[PDB]
Amino acid sequence: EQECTPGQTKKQDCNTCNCTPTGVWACTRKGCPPH
Repeated sequence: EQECTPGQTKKQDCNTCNCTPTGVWACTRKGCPPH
């Protein structure tokens, strides 16, 4: 119970942290898609 576990999606514009079986997410940083 750190903050997450399943796989919720983190809206951060241009990228996404995504959730994992351990809270800690993965945020990528490259560019933003067309709105």
